[PDB]
Amino acid sequence: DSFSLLSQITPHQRCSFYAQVIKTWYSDKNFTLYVTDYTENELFFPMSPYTSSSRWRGPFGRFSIRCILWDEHDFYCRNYIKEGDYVVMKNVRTKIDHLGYLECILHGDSAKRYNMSIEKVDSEEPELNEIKSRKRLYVQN
Repeated sequence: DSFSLLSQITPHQRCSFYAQVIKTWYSDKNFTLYVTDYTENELFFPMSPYTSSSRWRGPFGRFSIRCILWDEHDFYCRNYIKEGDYVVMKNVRTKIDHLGYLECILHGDSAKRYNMSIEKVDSEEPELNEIKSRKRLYVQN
């Protein structure tokens, strides 16, 4: 279970990573997360500081990725994972959206074929120090 930085992930692969949750949104169809580890990926959407919701507390530019959670992942996380929380995602599917941008997918896997998972990581865990350090670099710049 090797972890990657979000700058290293590519479409149509499985990957595992740590990240901070910037935005959550649940609907009747799925649960959506937007996460970042404060590393840039050329295939991420460029978040605009001009038209983005004033609510957006994350970085701008190509620094965050949308994660779509379905079925058991949706039911588990939709009233659990909060904005600002840290997460570790394991063996998540990556793909391209209709517009060409990279996204992560946690799809229904009742047979535990792919050992997908997402879990909350306490903010004190040392595994998050690099995220925190890059956020410091980002904010300071």
